[PDB]
Amino acid sequence: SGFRKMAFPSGKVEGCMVQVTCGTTTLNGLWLDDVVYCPRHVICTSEYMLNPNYEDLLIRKSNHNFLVQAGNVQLRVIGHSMQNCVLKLKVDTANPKTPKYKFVRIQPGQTFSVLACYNGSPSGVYQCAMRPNFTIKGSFLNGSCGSVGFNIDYDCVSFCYMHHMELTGVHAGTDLEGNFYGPFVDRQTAQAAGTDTTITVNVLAWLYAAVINGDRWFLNRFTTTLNDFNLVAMKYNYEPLTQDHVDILGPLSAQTGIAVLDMCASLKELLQNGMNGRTILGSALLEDEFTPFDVVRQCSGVTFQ
Amino acid sequence: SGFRKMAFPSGKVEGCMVQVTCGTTTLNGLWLDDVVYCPRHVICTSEYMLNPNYEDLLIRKSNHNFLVQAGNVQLRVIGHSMQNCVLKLKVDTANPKTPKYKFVRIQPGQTFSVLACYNGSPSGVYQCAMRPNFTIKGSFLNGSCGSVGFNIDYDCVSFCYMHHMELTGVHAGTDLEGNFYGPFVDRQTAQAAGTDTTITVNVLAWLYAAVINGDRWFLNRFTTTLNDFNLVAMKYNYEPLTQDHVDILGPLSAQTGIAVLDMCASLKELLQNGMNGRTILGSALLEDEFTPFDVVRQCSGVTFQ
Repeated sequence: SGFRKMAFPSGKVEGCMVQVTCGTTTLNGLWLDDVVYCPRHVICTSEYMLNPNYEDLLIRKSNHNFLVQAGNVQLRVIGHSMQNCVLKLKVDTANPKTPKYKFVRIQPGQTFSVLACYNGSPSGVYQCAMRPNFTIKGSFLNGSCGSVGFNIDYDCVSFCYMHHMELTGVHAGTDLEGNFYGPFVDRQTAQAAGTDTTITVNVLAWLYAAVINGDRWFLNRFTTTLNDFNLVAMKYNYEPLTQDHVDILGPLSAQTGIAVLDMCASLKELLQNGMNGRTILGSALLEDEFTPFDVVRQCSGVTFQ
Repeated sequence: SGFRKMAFPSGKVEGCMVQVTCGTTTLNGLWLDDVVYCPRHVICTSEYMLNPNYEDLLIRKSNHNFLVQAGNVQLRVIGHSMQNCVLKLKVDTANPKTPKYKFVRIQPGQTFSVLACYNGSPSGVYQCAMRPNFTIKGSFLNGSCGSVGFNIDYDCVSFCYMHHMELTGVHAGTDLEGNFYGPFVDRQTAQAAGTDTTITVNVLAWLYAAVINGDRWFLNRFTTTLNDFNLVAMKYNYEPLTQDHVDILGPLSAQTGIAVLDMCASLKELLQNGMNGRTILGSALLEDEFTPFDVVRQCSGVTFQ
């Protein structure tokens, strides 16, 4: 019993973090086999943080301009190239701690773990969601660039995020092929995050977790239709609900015996009348950063190795 | 910028988790050098979950009654003994992944990371606090017994908690010398958790984190004394505040320029008037599971290796 914001165990990723220095800039890189991946803006200098030409900046570098260190060992850079917004540094030694991995691009509403790092050294792990506006509400200080986000699926690490920049309180980055999430660029412009919305299917999954854990006070006997619900949801800046979402919630409906559309009726009331000073799973707000799979994993107990 | 419930990287601990089976009972153990530590109730059977005599149960066992597996490798048990509520299983192979470690007993209000495990396999990591009533509000399903709680101090893992039982929604366990936190026993009796209170010094540390991150709406120009504050705090089930707590908050007072007693005045108002539908660091409740050190670590950026 109980319900926590739970991150994936980070051991497999900790062994891939290295420090990358170019000039006076130091940040983090990801070392898989004989390639180190890091944000390309490690080659930028003040004058260039405004309007950089990365192809120009890269052609003026050579392999020995890149100091890469895995702890105390130094890695020899034997080749470099750029793929979109990441730099791929070829090194002379393959990481012997390379896990089984793949590179995946996630969708808004999906969650992952972030291993926050400074100077190549792991500092903390936490769980977050990709927001509908393609930012994450992370926790990052200067020097955290190159920290990665990941999920663990069986024995396999799915890398889905590399941190690049902070934009007025929230955080933006790329997948591991170097393509940004959202309409952001790795330079100084007037870019801001767009309007965020609440991830409705995640709120419903969390209300199911609450029932599983004994919080039942918000239930009622009413029911509703997808279209009546989506009418009220749009008013409160909630993502609309599809039939696909209903099916995804199937397992949780089965385990609690409460139909999805029954639960939607409870959500509709919570949105119109409020919490009334009561809490749900220790929160006074409706929580939207747990997916249906997160709830199943924590309320049924899947492991990895 | 940003503020998250951040756990320690778990890699160093993942390499010490093993599976321990005795009879039909399987749970988790901690393998450091050539000793496996696990809850002693792994030797109990139904008839004994009520009123067990553990010395009797242990004398009727031999080394080959204990199946210990580190992944796929099996470990040979060459000796066993009991220290308070833990079992120490001597095995024929020293764990080569044994980190630098020590065994510490924590105080209520202190936080640590939990590596939740099933069948010896790590499943998730999360941060929690030891409550003033000596329970933790964890997330554990059947089979999680033997999962450990820890902090990382420099290069050194401080083990502080081993999970033993669930008591009506909350969780109870021992230090690694086998002594329970709180007045609990590892048998079936009528034991319940006592009344919990809110950890005041932690709430103040969190309000400082909020200011550091730009949430200032709750501040005011008033001030107060320790005794006036503690008078109102007792009314709301808050732990009283000592001069020691004030000193601990020193660094955060220095960084924000807001005196502790100034901040206490803001807390006093929040307790008497409420949140008024506004949030602090994304919460509509006063959060008490971040220590002053947690805030410094996240808002200044200490790493480990």
